[PDB]
Amino acid sequence: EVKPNPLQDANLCSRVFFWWLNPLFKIGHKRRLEEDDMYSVLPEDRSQHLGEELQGFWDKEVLRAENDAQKPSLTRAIIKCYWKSYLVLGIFTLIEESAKVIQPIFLGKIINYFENYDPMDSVALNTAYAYATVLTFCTLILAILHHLYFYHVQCAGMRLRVAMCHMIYRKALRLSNMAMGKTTTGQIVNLLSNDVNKFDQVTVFLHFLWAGPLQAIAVTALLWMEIGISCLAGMAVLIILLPLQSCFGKLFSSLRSKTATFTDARIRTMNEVITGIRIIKMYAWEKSFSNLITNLRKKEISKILRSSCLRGMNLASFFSASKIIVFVTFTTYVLLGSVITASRVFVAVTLYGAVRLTVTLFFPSAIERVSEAIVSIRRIQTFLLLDEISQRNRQLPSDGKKMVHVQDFTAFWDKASETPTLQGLSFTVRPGELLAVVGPVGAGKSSLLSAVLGELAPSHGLVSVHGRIAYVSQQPWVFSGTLRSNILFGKKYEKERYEKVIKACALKKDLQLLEDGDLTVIGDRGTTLSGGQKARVNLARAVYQDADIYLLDDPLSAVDAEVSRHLFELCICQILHEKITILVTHQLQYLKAASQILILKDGKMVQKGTYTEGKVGFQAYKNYFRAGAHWIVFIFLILLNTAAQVAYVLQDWWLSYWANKQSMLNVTVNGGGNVTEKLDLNWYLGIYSGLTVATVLFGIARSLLVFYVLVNSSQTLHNKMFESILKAPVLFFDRNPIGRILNRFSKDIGHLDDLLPLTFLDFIQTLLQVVGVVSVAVAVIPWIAIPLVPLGIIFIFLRRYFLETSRDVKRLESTTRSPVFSHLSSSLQGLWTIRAYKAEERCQELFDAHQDLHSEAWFLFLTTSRWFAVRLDAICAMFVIIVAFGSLILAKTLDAGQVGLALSYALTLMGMFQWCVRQSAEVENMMISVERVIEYTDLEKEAPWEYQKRPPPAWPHEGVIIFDNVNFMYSPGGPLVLKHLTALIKSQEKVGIVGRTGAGKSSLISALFRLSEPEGKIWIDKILTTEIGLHDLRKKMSIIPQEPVLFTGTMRKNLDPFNEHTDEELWNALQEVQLKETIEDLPGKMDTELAESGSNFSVGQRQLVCLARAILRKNQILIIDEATANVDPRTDELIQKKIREKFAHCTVLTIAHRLNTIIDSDKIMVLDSGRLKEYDEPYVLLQNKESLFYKMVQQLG
Ligand SMILES: C[C@@H]1CC[C@@]2(OC1)O[C@H]1C[C@H]3[C@@H]4CC=C5C[C@@H](OCCC(CO)CO)CC[C@]5(C)[C@H]4CC[C@]3(C)[C@H]1[C@@H]2C
Ligand SMILES: C[C@@H]1CC[C@@]2(OC1)O[C@H]1C[C@H]3[C@@H]4CC=C5C[C@@H](OCCC(CO)CO)CC[C@]5(C)[C@H]4CC[C@]3(C)[C@H]1[C@@H]2C
Ligand SMILES: C[C@@H]1CC[C@@]2(OC1)O[C@H]1C[C@H]3[C@@H]4CC=C5C[C@@H](OCCC(CO)CO)CC[C@]5(C)[C@H]4CC[C@]3(C)[C@H]1[C@@H]2C
Ligand SMILES: C[C@@H]1CC[C@@]2(OC1)O[C@H]1C[C@H]3[C@@H]4CC=C5C[C@@H](OCCC(CO)CO)CC[C@]5(C)[C@H]4CC[C@]3(C)[C@H]1[C@@H]2C
Ligand SMILES: C[C@@H]1CC[C@@]2(OC1)O[C@H]1C[C@H]3[C@@H]4CC=C5C[C@@H](OCCC(CO)CO)CC[C@]5(C)[C@H]4CC[C@]3(C)[C@H]1[C@@H]2C
Ligand SMILES: C[C@@H]1CC[C@@]2(OC1)O[C@H]1C[C@H]3[C@@H]4CC=C5C[C@@H](OCCC(CO)CO)CC[C@]5(C)[C@H]4CC[C@]3(C)[C@H]1[C@@H]2C
Ligand SMILES: C[C@@H]1CC[C@@]2(OC1)O[C@H]1C[C@H]3[C@@H]4CC=C5C[C@@H](OCCC(CO)CO)CC[C@]5(C)[C@H]4CC[C@]3(C)[C@H]1[C@@H]2C
Ligand SMILES: C[C@@H]1CC[C@@]2(OC1)O[C@H]1C[C@H]3[C@@H]4CC=C5C[C@@H](OCCC(CO)CO)CC[C@]5(C)[C@H]4CC[C@]3(C)[C@H]1[C@@H]2C
Ligand SMILES: C[C@@H]1CC[C@@]2(OC1)O[C@H]1C[C@H]3[C@@H]4CC=C5C[C@@H](OCCC(CO)CO)CC[C@]5(C)[C@H]4CC[C@]3(C)[C@H]1[C@@H]2C
Ligand SMILES: C[C@@H]1CC[C@@]2(OC1)O[C@H]1C[C@H]3[C@@H]4CC=C5C[C@@H](OCCC(CO)CO)CC[C@]5(C)[C@H]4CC[C@]3(C)[C@H]1[C@@H]2C
Ligand SMILES: C[C@@H]1CC[C@@]2(OC1)O[C@H]1C[C@H]3[C@@H]4CC=C5C[C@@H](OCCC(CO)CO)CC[C@]5(C)[C@H]4CC[C@]3(C)[C@H]1[C@@H]2C
Ligand SMILES: C[C@@H]1CC[C@@]2(OC1)O[C@H]1C[C@H]3[C@@H]4CC=C5C[C@@H](OCCC(CO)CO)CC[C@]5(C)[C@H]4CC[C@]3(C)[C@H]1[C@@H]2C
Ligand SMILES: C[C@@H]1CC[C@@]2(OC1)O[C@H]1C[C@H]3[C@@H]4CC=C5C[C@@H](OCCC(CO)CO)CC[C@]5(C)[C@H]4CC[C@]3(C)[C@H]1[C@@H]2C
Ligand SMILES: C[C@@H]1CC[C@@]2(OC1)O[C@H]1C[C@H]3[C@@H]4CC=C5C[C@@H](OCCC(CO)CO)CC[C@]5(C)[C@H]4CC[C@]3(C)[C@H]1[C@@H]2C
Ligand SMILES: CN(Cc1cnc2nc(N)nc(N)c2n1)c1ccc(C(=O)N[C@@H](CCC(=O)O)C(=O)O)cc1
Ligand SMILES: Nc1ncnc2c1ncn2[C@@H]1O[C@H](COP(=O)(O)OP(=O)(O)NP(=O)(O)O)[C@@H](O)[C@H]1O
Ligand SMILES: CCCCCCCCCCCCCCCC(=O)O
Ligand SMILES: [Mg+2]
Repeated sequence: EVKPNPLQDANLCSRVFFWWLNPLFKIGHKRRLEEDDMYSVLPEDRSQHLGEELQGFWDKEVLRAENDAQKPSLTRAIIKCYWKSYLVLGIFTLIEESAKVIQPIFLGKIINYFENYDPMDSVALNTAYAYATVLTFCTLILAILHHLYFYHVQCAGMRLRVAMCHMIYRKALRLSNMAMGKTTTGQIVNLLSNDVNKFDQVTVFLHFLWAGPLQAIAVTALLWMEIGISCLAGMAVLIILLPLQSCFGKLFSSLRSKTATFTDARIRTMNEVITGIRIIKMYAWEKSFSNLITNLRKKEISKILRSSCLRGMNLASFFSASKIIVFVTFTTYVLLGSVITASRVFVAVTLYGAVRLTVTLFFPSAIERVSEAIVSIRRIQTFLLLDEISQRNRQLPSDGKKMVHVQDFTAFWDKASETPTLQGLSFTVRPGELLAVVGPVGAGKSSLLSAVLGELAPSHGLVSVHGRIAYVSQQPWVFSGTLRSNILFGKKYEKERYEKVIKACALKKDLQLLEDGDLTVIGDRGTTLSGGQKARVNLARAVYQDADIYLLDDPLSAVDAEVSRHLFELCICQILHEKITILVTHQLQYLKAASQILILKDGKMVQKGTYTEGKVGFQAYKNYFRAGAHWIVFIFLILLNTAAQVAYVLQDWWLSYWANKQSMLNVTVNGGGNVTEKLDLNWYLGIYSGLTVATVLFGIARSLLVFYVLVNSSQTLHNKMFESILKAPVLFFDRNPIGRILNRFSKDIGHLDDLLPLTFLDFIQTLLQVVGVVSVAVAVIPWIAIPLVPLGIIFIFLRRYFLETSRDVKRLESTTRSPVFSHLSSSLQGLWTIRAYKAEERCQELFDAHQDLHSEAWFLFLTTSRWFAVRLDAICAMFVIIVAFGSLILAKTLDAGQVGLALSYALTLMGMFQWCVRQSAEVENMMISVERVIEYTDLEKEAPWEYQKRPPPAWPHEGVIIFDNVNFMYSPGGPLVLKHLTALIKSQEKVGIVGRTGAGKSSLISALFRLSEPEGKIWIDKILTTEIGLHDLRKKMSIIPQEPVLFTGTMRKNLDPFNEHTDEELWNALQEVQLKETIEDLPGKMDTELAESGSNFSVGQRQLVCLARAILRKNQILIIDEATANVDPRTDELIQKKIREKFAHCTVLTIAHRLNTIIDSDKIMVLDSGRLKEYDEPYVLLQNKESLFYKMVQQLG
C-alpha cells in the first residue's frame, strides 16, 4: 500500500513520545505535503470494519427492542459497542486525577522543609530532595502521559464518527421513495457535515463526568486537612461560579440570536447590491442602499458591542476568579484566629487553582458537549429509524422470460393520495420483443421506468420482472472517479467493446475532447463530461455492461441522429437484439423506429395501436490597530494590561510577602510570641483586600477596553469597505465573481466581529499570565534566567518546525472532507440507477475509500497536534524541574514565601503555556481575514461623485453630446471597440444618443450614465463630460436594463427611493402607465414589502415600473439597453403609444433584433466591426439600394 503506518511497528517508547512521526515532519520541512506523503489508516480503523461492527451492534439492539417491544435506542448500541475500550482510558483518567491532586501535597512537604530551615540538618535536606524527586516524577507523568491518553481518547471519538458515517450511508442507499420526498438531500448532507462532528468532541471530556465531581470532593478533603472549615468557604465561591457564569452564557446566546437576524438582513442586501451592482450604479441609487446598509450596520454593531461586553466580562471574571477564591478563604482563615504560614497558604493556592480549572472549564464543557452529542444521537437515530423502503425485496426469479403485466394497478408515489397516477394500464410483455413508449410526459413515464418495482409496487397489479435492469434516468448522472469507472461502473475492462462504443456510439469525439485521453480521470462529481456525454454514458453503461432490460428516459433525444441510427442498426436491432428497449421519444425518427406506442393521461391506458393505426506582516497588525483607536489609547491599553497582570501577581505576592514577613515574624513574633506583634489585621487585611479588588477592577477594565477597541476597529473597517466597494469600477465586479465579494463581506467580517476579538483578548491575557509566571520564577531565583535562554530559543525553533508542517496537514484535511459529502450527494442524485444496477456494494466501497482517505487526514492531524503538545509540555516540565531543584540546591538565600510562590506558579505554567501557544496559532491563522479586508479596503476607486464643476441647475439645456476621436479601451489593456464615433443630439430635445455593445452603449453611459472609459473628446451640452462628477452626471439619464431587476424593500422605495415625487404624482403616474389596477390589489398598497427580488411583479410589470420611475423622474432622455425588443407585446403596443404621448416626456432610442421595433425609429446607427460607417435615417437604408441595411435585411433578416 502507501507507506505503512509506523504506529503498527512502533514500540512503547516511540508511541508515548510520538517518535515515529519524526520522518514525516522531515519531508514536511523539505517540501509541500501531498496525499501521497500520507499514512494509511490502521487495519482496525478501516471504515468498513467499524461500519460492520456497529451494524452488528445496532442490528442486535433493534432485534432486542423488537423482542421487548420498545423504541430502539442508538445510545444503548453505542455504549454496548465502545464501553470496554473506554473504561480502560477512564482508568488512566483516574491516574491523572490522582497525580494532579497529590502534587500539591509534596509541594507542601518541600515548603514545610523551607519553613523549618536548619543548615546543619543533612537528613532534612535529603528528605526534601526525595520530596522534590517525587514532585518531578508526578509532573512528568502528568506531561507525557496525559498526552498519550488524550490521543487515544480522540482516536476513540474518530472511530465513532467514522462508524456513524458508514451507518448513515448504508441507510441512505436503502432509503425509500416517499421517505426521499419527506427528507430532502440537504438534511442528509447536513447530517454528515455538522451533526456527526459532535462525536469528535464529546469523547474528549466524557470521562470528566465522573472525574470532575470526584476530584473536587478529594480536593475539598485535602483542603480541610490543611486549613479546616475555612477551606469550605473558598469552595463555596467556586460552586457559585458554576451557575452564574452559565446563566450569563444563556443571556449571551439570546443576544447572539438578535445579531444573527440583522446580519442576515444585511447580507441579503449585500447580495442584492453585488449581483445587481451594474443596475445600482446605472440608476444613481447609491444613496438609498448606502443609508440602508448604514442603519443595518449601526444596529448590528450595537448588538455586537453588548454581546462583546458580556463576553469580556466573562473573561475578566475567570481571570480574577482565583484571587477572589483565595481572598475569601484566607480572610475567613485569618478572621477565625489562625496564623498563616507559607506551606499551608501555597498548598491551598495550588489545590484551589487545580480544582477551579477543572470545575469551571472541563465539567461545564463536558456537560455541554454531552448534551450536544445527545441531541445529535437523537437526530441521527430518528434518521436511522427513518422509514426505509418497505423492504426492498431481492428481485423475483429472473427465469429467462420477460413476462411483465399490469392489470388495474392503483399504487403511486404516495399511496394515501386518491388521485390516480397510473391504472387502466394493462398489458403483457413477452421475452425478446422490442417495445418503445412514446408520448407526452403525462404522469407516468417515470412509473414505467420504475416498473422495476421502483416506486410502483403493485397494490393490485402483478409484474414478474425477470432479467437484469439497465435504467437511464431523465437527468443522467456521473459519479466521482475515473472515466473508466463511470463508463465501466464496476465492469471489467473490455477493450474491444470499449472500442465498439467509441466507434458505433461515436465516443471518439470525447476521446479527443478529454485532456488526458483514455486514462482521463473523471473530474469531481463527474464534471469532465457534458450532457450528451452523461446521457450517452448512461446508455453506454447499459449496453456495454451487457444488461438484459433497458429502461431509457429519452436518451436518444439528447444525442444526435448519427449515434441513434448506429444504435438501432448495430445495437437495438443487432447488439440489443434480445434486450428491453423502453424509449420515450418526440422526434419523427425514434417514433418510426418503434413498433408499439403507449400514450398516457391520468391513469387509464387509452390505447395500444401500431404505426399505420503565509504570515501577516507588521503592516497588517499596525493597520488593524490604528484602525482601532489612537495610539494614545493603545499606550493606555498596554499600561492597563501591565497593571492588571502586576496586580494579579502582587495579590499572591502579598500573600507570599505576608508569608516571608511572617517567616521572619515567626522567628521573632511567633516563637518569641510573648511580645505578640499581632499582625495588624486592619493594615494587612486592607492591603490584601485592596490588591484583590484592584486585580478584579483592572482585569474587567482591560477586557472591556480590548473588546471595545477591537470592535470599533471592525466597525470602521466595515464602513470603509462598503464606501470603497460602492465606488469600485464595474471592472472589479466583472473580474471578481459575486460569490467572492459576498464571502469577503460575510465570513471575514463575521470573524472580525465575533472570533478575532475574543481570541486576541484571550491570547493576550494568557501570554501575560505566562510572562508573570516566568518573571516570578526569575525574580525568586535569578540564576533561573541562565537555563531559560536556551529553552525558550528551542521553543521558537520547535514552533516553526511544527507550523511549517501543521498548516499543510490542516489544509489537506479540508480538501479531503468535501469529497465525502459530494459522494453522498452523488448517491442521492442517482439512487434509482444505483438500485437498478444492484451496485450497492460498489458504492459502499467507494464511500469507504473516501472516508478512509479522510481518516488518514484526521489521524495525521490528531497525531501531529499531539506531537507538538508533547514537546511543549516536556519543555514546561523541564522548567518545573529546574525551578524546584535550583530552589533546593541553594535554599540559603531563599525563604519560604518566595519558594512557595515560585513553585506554585511553575506548577501552573503548563496549562497556561499550552493555551497561549494554541491561541497564538489560531490568531495568526485567522488574521488572513484581516489581510483580505485591508485588501478590499484599498482597491482602486473611480472619480468622485461631484468634482468642482457643479453646473447651475436646469443643466440639460441642450442634451448635445458628441464624440471626437475616441479610441475605446473596454478594459485597460483590452480590445478596441469604438474609434471616432461622431453622433449629433440637438438642444432641449426629446432626442437621444445610443451605441450598442455593453461598452459602446456604455460609452454613451460614460458620457452620461458613467460606466465605461472612453478616451476621446466628448461634448455633453457643449461641455466635456469629464468635468462633471459621477452622480451629477448620472442624474439626468433614464434607462431600462435587459432584465429590469427588482430590489427587496418597501414598494415605496422601489418606485422612488429618493422621494422626489408627491403622492398624487405616483397615483396618477401609475394610472397613466396603467399599473394601478395591479398595484391597488397589492396588500401593501404603496409601502408593500416585495418578495425575493420582486417575485410578485411580472417581468412586464418590472420593465413597466422602471419606465414609470423614469416618467416620475421626468428626464429628457432614456436609453433602452437593447430592450425595445425584449418587450412583452402588450407593452410593445404600450411603448409605441408611450413614445407617441406617454414617454413623450422621455426620449427612447430603439436598437434591437426585433425589426418591427426598429422600423419606427427615426435614426439607425449602422456599425461594422463595431464602427459607424454610415449615419442617416432608416428609410433610405431599408430598401434594396443600400449597403449594410440591405445585408441585414437579406442574410440577417
Ligand atoms: C504516587 C505515590 C503516592 C505515595 C508515595 O509514592 C508515590 O509517595 C511517596 C512519598 C515517599 C516518602 C518520601 C520521603 C521519604 C524520606 C526518605 O529519606 C530516606 C532517609 C535515609 C536516606 O536514604 C537516611 O538519611 C525515606 C523514604 C520516605 C519516607 C518516602 C517513603 C515512600 C513514600 C511515602 C512514597 C509513597 C508510597
Ligand atoms: C459537602 C461537601 C462534600 C463532603 C465534604 O466536603 C464538603 O464534607 C466535609 C465534611 C468533612 C469532615 C467533617 C468533620 C471532620 C472532623 C475533623 O476532626 C475530628 C477528627 C476525629 C473525628 O472522628 C477523628 O478523625 C477531621 C476532619 C473531618 C473528618 C472532615 C473531613 C472532610 C470532610 C469529610 C468534608 C467532605 C470532603
Ligand atoms: C454555603 C455556605 C457559604 C459559606 C459558609 O458555609 C457554606 O462558610 C462557613 C464558614 C462558617 C464559619 C466557620 C467557623 C466557625 C466556627 C465557630 O466559631 C469558632 C468557635 C470556637 C471553636 O473552637 C472558637 O474557635 C462558630 C461558627 C463559625 C464562625 C462558622 C459560621 C458559619 C460559616 C460562616 C459558614 C458559611 C455559612
Ligand atoms: C464564600 C461566600 C463569600 C461570602 C462569605 O460566605 C459565602 O464569606 C464568609 C466570610 C465570613 C466571615 C469570616 C470570619 C468571621 C469572623 C468571626 O468573628 C469571630 C472571630 C473570633 C476569632 O477570630 C473572635 O475574634 C465571625 C464570623 C465572620 C464575620 C464570618 C461571617 C460570615 C462570612 C462573612 C461569610 C460570607 C457570607
Ligand atoms: C454532581 C453529581 C455527580 C455527577 C452527576 O450527578 C450529580 O452530574 C450530573 C450531570 C448529568 C448529565 C448532565 C446533562 C445531561 C444531558 C441530557 O440530555 C439532553 C436532554 C435535553 C436536551 O434538550 C432534553 O431533551 C441527558 C442527561 C445528562 C446526560 C445528565 C446525565 C446525568 C449526569 C451525568 C449527572 C451525574 C451522575
Ligand atoms: C518591566 C519593568 C522592568 C523594571 C521594573 O519593573 C518592571 O522591575 C521592577 C523591579 C523593582 C525593584 C525590586 C526590588 C527592589 C529592592 C528595594 O531596594 C532596596 C530598598 C531599601 C533601601 O531603600 C529598603 O530599606 C526596593 C526597590 C527595588 C530596587 C525595586 C525598584 C523598582 C524595580 C526596579 C521595578 C522596575 C520598574
Ligand atoms: C509583565 C509583568 C510586569 C511586572 C512583573 O512581571 C512581569 O515584574 C516582576 C517584578 C517582580 C518582583 C521583583 C522582586 C521581588 C523581590 C523578591 O525577593 C527578593 C529577595 C532577594 C534576596 O536575596 C532575592 O533572593 C520577591 C519577589 C518580587 C516581589 C517579585 C515578584 C514578581 C514581580 C512583581 C513581577 C511582576 C509581575
Ligand atoms: C510598573 C510597576 C508597578 C509595580 C512595581 O514595579 C513597577 O513597583 C515596584 C515596587 C516594588 C517593591 C519595592 C520595595 C520592596 C521592599 C522589599 O523589602 C525589603 C525588606 C528589608 C530587606 O533588608 C528592607 O531592609 C521587598 C520588595 C518590595 C516590597 C518590592 C516588591 C515589588 C514592587 C511592588 C514592584 C512592582 C512590580
Ligand atoms: C501597585 C501596588 C501598590 C504598592 C504596593 O504594592 C503594589 O507596593 C508594595 C510595597 C510594600 C511595602 C514594602 C516595604 C515596607 C516595609 C516597612 O516599611 C516601614 C517604613 C516606615 C516605618 O519604619 C518608614 O517611616 C513597612 C511595610 C512596607 C511599607 C510595605 C507595605 C506594603 C507595600 C507598600 C505594597 C503596596 C501594596
Ligand atoms: C484601590 C481601591 C481603593 C480603596 C481600597 O481598595 C480599593 O484601598 C485599600 C487600601 C486600604 C487601607 C490601607 C491602609 C490602612 C491603614 C490602617 O491603619 C493605619 C494606621 C497607621 C499606620 O500604621 C496610620 O498612621 C487602617 C486600614 C487602612 C486605612 C486600609 C483600609 C482599607 C483600604 C482603604 C482599601 C480599600 C478597599
Ligand atoms: C494597590 C492598592 C491601591 C493602592 C494601595 O492599596 C492597594 O497600595 C498601598 C500603598 C501604600 C503606601 C505605600 C508606602 C507606605 C510607607 C510606609 O511607611 C511610611 C508611613 C509612615 C508615616 O509617614 C508610618 O508608617 C507605610 C505607609 C505607606 C504610606 C502606605 C500606605 C497605604 C498605601 C497608600 C496603599 C494604597 C491605598
Ligand atoms: C516582563 C519582564 C520579565 C523579566 C523581568 O522584568 C519583567 O523581571 C524582573 C525581575 C527583576 C529582578 C527582581 C529583583 C532584583 C533584586 C535586586 O537587588 C539588588 C540588591 C543590591 C545587590 O545588587 C543592589 O546593589 C537586584 C535586581 C533584581 C535581581 C531584578 C533584576 C531585573 C529583573 C530580573 C526583571 C526582569 C527584566
Ligand atoms: C545573563 C544573566 C543575567 C543575570 C545573571 O546571570 C547572567 O547576572 C549575574 C550577575 C550576578 C550578581 C553579580 C554580583 C553579585 C554580588 C555578590 O556579592 C558578593 C560579592 C563577592 C562574592 O562574589 C565579590 O567577590 C552577591 C551576588 C551578586 C548580586 C550576583 C547575583 C547573581 C547575578 C545577578 C547573576 C544572574 C543570574
Ligand atoms: C525538546 C526536544 C529537543 C529535540 C527536538 O524537539 C524538542 O528539537 C527540535 C529542533 C529540530 C531541529 C531544528 C533544525 C534543524 C535544521 C537542520 O540542521 C541544521 C544543522 C546546523 C544548525 O546549526 C548545524 O548543526 C536539520 C534538522 C534540524 C536539526 C531539526 C531536527 C529535529 C529537531 C532536533 C527537533 C527535535 C525533535
Ligand atoms: C487556563 N486557560 C485559560 C482560559 C481562557 N479563557 C477562558 N474562558 C473561560 N470562559 N473560562 C476559562 N476557564 C478560560 N480559561 C485555559 C486552560 C485550559 C483550556 C483547555 O480547555 N484545553 C487545552 C486544549 C483543549 C481545547 O480547549 O481545545 C489547552 O490548550 O489548555 C483552555 C483555557
Ligand atoms: N418524485 C415524484 N413524486 C411524485 N410523483 C412523481 C415524481 N416524479 C414523477 N412523478 C409523477 O410523474 C409525473 C411526471 O411525468 P413522467 O412520467 O416523469 O414523464 P417523463 O418521464 O418526464 N416523460 P419525457 O420527458 O417525455 O421523457 C409527475 O407529474 C407525477 O405524476
Ligand atoms: C510565550 C509564547 C509566545 C508565542 C508567540 C509567537 C512568537 C513567534 C515568533 C516568531 C514568529 C514567526 C517567525 C517566522 C516563521 C513563520 O512563518 O511562522
Ligand atoms: Mg417519467
